[PDB]
Amino acid sequence: VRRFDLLKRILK
Repeated sequence: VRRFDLLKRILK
């Protein structure tokens, strides 16, 4: 819920 690509963002 607006989540899990946003940890595929923390690796960037």
